Amino acid sequence: ANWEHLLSLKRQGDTAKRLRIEQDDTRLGFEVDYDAIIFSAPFRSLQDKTQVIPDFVHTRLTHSLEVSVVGRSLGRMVGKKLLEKYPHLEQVYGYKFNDFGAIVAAAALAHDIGNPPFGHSGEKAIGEFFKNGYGKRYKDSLTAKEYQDLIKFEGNANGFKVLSQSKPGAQGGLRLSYATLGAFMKYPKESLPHKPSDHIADKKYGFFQSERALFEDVAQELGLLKRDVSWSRHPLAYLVEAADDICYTIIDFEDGINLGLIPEEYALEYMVKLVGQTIDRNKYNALQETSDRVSYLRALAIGTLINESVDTFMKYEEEILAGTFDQSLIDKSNYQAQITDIINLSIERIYNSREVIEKEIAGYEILSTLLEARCRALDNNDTHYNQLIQQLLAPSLYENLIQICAEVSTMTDGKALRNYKKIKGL
Amino acid sequence: ANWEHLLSLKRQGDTAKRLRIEQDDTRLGFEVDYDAIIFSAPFRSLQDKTQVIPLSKTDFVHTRLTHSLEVSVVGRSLGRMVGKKLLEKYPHLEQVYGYKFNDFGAIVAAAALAHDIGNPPFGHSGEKAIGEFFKNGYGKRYKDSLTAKEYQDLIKFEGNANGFKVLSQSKPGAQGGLRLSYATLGAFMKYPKESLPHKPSDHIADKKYGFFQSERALFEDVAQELGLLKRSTTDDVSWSRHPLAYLVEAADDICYTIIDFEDGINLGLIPEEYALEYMVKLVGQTIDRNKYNALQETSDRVSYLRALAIGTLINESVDTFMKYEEEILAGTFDQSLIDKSNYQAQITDIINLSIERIYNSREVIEKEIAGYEILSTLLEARCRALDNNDTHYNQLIQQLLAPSLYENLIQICAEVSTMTDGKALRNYKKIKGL
Ligand SMILES: [Mn+2]
Ligand SMILES: [Mn+2]
Repeated sequence: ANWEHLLSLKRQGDTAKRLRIEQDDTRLGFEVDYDAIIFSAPFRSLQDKTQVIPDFVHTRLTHSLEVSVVGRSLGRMVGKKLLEKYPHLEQVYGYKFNDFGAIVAAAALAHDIGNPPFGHSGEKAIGEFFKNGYGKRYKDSLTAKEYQDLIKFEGNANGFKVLSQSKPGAQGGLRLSYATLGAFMKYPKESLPHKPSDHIADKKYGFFQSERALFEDVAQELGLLKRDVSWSRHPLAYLVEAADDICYTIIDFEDGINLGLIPEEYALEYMVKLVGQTIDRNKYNALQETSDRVSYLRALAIGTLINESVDTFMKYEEEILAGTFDQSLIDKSNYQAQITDIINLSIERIYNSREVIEKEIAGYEILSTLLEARCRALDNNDTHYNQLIQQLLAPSLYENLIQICAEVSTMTDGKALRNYKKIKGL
Repeated sequence: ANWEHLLSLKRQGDTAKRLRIEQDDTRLGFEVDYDAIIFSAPFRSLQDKTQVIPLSKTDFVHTRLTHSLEVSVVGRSLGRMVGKKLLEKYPHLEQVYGYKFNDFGAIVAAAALAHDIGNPPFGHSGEKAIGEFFKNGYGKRYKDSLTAKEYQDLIKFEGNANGFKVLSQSKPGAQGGLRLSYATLGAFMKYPKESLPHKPSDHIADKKYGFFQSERALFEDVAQELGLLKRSTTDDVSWSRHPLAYLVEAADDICYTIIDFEDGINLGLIPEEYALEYMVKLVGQTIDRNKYNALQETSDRVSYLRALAIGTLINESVDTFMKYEEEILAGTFDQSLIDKSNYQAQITDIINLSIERIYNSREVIEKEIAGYEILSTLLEARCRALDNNDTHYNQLIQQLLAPSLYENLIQICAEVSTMTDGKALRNYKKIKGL
């Protein structure tokens, strides 16, 4: 793989090559990508979507904003070192270290843009609707991969659809740079085969059958290595994933302490190695509020993990470029012991808290209900009832079903509740 | 002081003495007292009243009823064990007069069952809402038409004193209220004094007062029959506590100390990580740690800890009572039984943890703030209606809430205090349009 091709400024439908040395740096293609996401309706809808808990708790937007800030640091630092490793990238082709930060930042900002309401239970509720719910009727009218798209409905693949979806008057969706689309794709494979290896890149899939032709174009332009289609990941996708990993590990922990779900004493206990070399003890002892102490620990822990993740990337750079790196960056951390205890305590005290369990069980019913109304109106567009269902909710069979799943996933948590209540009369 | 008189079976209005030796043991006056409380409307209303944590439907929280049940079971056990040792010390009590050890358990059980029956809703904010209403609120108006003690009853309104009123209030067709035995009324009365003088000492019996001016004549009859020792020779009357009142108090101390902690752990207000650190001295010699470690639910681990600690404190309290029995009988004991505990420091640590994690939790603070407005509102509407009973709105307030000036104000306070948490909030909500 060549870094010159991985940093493609191509946008969908382009008929001519876009050279980095010819860009107006006030309107750098990569930085425009960030701006286009910020102003888009799917990104705005993350305002009203839940990260884990439904006081102050992170939403998907605040989470995605934090991931994109950590991603920008990761990208800037790795970029600076990539340019010194391969000076021809700057001296011949005109790349600057802020381009790498721009690509990671925009990819990170978009990384959860396709996730449904109710988080990852929402994804499972949609897949369950097709595996065992009303949606099972379509199994024999779908290909294996079309049906696998639905029963393993994947927010990452839905995000790729959201970003690139064509409609009349808007070909190519947000029309992001191919480099940014590359850095977004952390599972560059279709739904089948299911987990062909133990690599994190094979854990899920990254695009629906409906988007396969589009990612084939992205991968061709980027020069991704071929690995049923799948490719070795764009190197920058490891930094997006690292940023995301860092944020939800540390920030969910912080949230759980401030919510009273995790006793505060665990904070220093699990984070002391992560902050020991950089913490100002006099500052820490002077801070009077739990929230101020835990936010200080979090800033230090995140900075420690950013630095290590940059070093892990550079150490394994050629292995990532050859598609032979077998782990995530955070899997290689020296703090893996502490990261594990943090995640396990978060799972115990937050993810399995009664209120989270209750919301996730309720979301199953809410999404199963909205999906069944949509599919029934699709099957019988004739009855009076199904004509009203269409005015209320939606004013090839595979393409109809994948669009039904996509539209349900654009719904905020609140809006999913209201439309569900009306269908049931509440 | 004499135990024969302290164990009086007299009921209010008795024209002839009731000898213990002539009682039917299947209808023992002290055990009839317990049953009369169980079936009384005031005790039933405790079912719908918060003890400390606001009630919910998502979790079990102790109500005033469940708390009072637990205190009477702990008190019955204290009275039984203290009774047997008292009958062994004064065997004339059984061999001549016919007292049995279960008599003492019955007196303490009944007084304990009733000990919180007069408390206003929403906790001690309820009491201070009532007090401040007459100190500086609308109630200030009446100060000059009231004696210093009548007024003190209002500005320092006390649920213990309202409990005594509740238990003995005379109404048409029902003179003497529940008509409990004087022994039970003596065990109930932990502050045997009027509202003034205010805290004349550091003794726990002088921290508050135990009866309103409207009940003074009744408690004078009670203290005379029991032979309680005088603690004042002025026109401000006061008496040494009935010895069994020390056992009611200890049962109460034991239950809210250990059981508030238990509730705080089960509700997640106190981290479970603290359970063994705070209980280890109370349970260390009797706990079966293998059994504790085999229990798989938090609520089971903490109920095991609670039952061990309560057992520990019951035995110790029985021993403390008997070691200080003559001082208590002479009215010279100056503290509570629990104050003398060898676990005093651990009890204090548990109580402070509960204050920090439960009483200062947001929900308990929110409730006390809400209570202050709900009760102040109800008191304002009752008292305005009392002053101008002619207006149409005040006739409605009378129909909604209540279908001598002091006797009216003390009755309004008693009626507001015996409202359940829900009825008070509903009436508040309607007075304010919701
Ligand atoms: Mn994320
Ligand atoms: Mn009590």
